[PDB]
Amino acid sequence: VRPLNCIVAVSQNMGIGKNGDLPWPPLRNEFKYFQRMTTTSSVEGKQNLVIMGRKTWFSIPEKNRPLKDRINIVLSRELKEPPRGAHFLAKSLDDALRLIEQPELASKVDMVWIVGGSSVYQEAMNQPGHLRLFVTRIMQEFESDTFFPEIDLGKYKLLPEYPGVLSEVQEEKGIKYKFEVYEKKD
Ligand SMILES: NC(=O)C1=CN([C@@H]2O[C@H](COP(=O)(O)OP(=O)(O)OC[C@H]3O[C@@H](n4cnc5c(N)ncnc54)[C@@H](OP(=O)(O)O)[C@@H]3O)[C@@H](O)[C@H]2O)C=CC1
Ligand SMILES: COc1ccccc1/C(C)=C/c1coc2nc(N)nc(N)c12
Repeated sequence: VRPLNCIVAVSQNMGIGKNGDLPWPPLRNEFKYFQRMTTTSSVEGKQNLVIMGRKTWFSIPEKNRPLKDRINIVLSRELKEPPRGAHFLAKSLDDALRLIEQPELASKVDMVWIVGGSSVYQEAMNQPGHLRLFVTRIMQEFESDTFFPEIDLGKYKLLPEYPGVLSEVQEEKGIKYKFEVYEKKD
């Protein structure tokens, strides 16, 4: 509800997204990791919350919306009502972050996850205060529309280990990848 966790999978050249779509074919096992981490609350009774840009929301198949057992926030300057299935609409990241700390909510809500789009990652990453970046390194270049903001290594500490995160190289369909956790405190 207070540290901001961003979670992203990123190609070697920093690619995320191609034509409203991922740069790589379905990595189904990497999705498992995304689901367990964003979903796994640390208090029974409380749900984790996800915040995403509007194009990311409509890029999720409708049969998977909202992301289940998580409170779903959509950001949009043009929508007036939440998208069907979304729990909240907010007009800026700041609105979203203020809502989450409200007494009525903060107590239904445990961890806050930024799950994308480029725009939402950039902004989260200009937040002062405690940030974590859960970065899937896809060890391979893929042709991309959009890209992930530079990870300033003076600002972000690579955690050597992190609870429940396995550090060995993984592979699925000939695509190698690994899980990293970065941290910017304060
Ligand atoms: N590799 C990965 O792990 C991930 C990749 N993706 C990919 O990333 C790409 C999507 O990125 P992108 O194009 O940036 O899409 P976004 O999901 O960030 O959507 C951008 C839109 O979200 C709203 N928005 C963004 N920032 C704000 C803000 N600060 N306040 C209010 N509203 C905001 C929009 O609303 P409006 O037009 O309604 O005002 C803006 O047009 C796709 O290719 C997708 O597949 C997505 C998640 C993860
Ligand atoms: C448009 O994509 C999706 C389609 C269906 C369901 C969920 C997602 C999202 C938003 C998938 C992700 C958003 O941030 C992520 N970080 C990592 N490491 N892995 C992921 N799969 C995602």
